[PDB]
Amino acid sequence: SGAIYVGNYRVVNRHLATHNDWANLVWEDSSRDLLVSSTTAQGCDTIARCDCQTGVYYCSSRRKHYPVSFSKPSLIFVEASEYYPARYQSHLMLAVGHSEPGDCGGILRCQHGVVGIVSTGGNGLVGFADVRDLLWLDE
Ligand SMILES: CSc1ccc(N2CCCC2=O)cc1NC(=O)N1CCC[C@H](C(N)=O)C1
Ligand SMILES: [Zn+2]
Repeated sequence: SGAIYVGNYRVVNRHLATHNDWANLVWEDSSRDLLVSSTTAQGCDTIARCDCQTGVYYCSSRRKHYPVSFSKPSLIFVEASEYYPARYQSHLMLAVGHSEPGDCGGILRCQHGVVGIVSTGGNGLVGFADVRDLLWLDE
């Protein structure tokens, strides 16, 4: 679990969005596993606007933060799950690191701000949905 709170927006994994997220929907994209909903309170987070490929992510299954080197956002094949059929997920960044399904929503940050959230994983892999291209989150 986990979300980004920026301005009057809440960014979550689309597969974990709540009834309230869908009732306050701003934008969603199944191909990215992202959903953004509106909030009444002002958020606590800053979004990075950069090309960093190193950062730190929070891993809830270890209660710890880990440093990572990650690939640039790209189209990556993701096997079928209870949430989605087998498909290519876009704007995904992979890295070597521990993750389990419940880790989705953990934030990845670089020195500039929030880069993205945990969205996929594998045997010693962790994948993050990028949010740096969503310029409208800042306005
Ligand atoms: C952090 S998610 C994760 C982490 C570890 C694993 N494991 C750990 C060992 C074997 C294995 O595959 C499996 C996942 N699940 C996973 O990637 N998905 C399920 C939720 C929806 C995701 C999507 N964006 O399509 C895909
Ligand atoms: Zn950065």
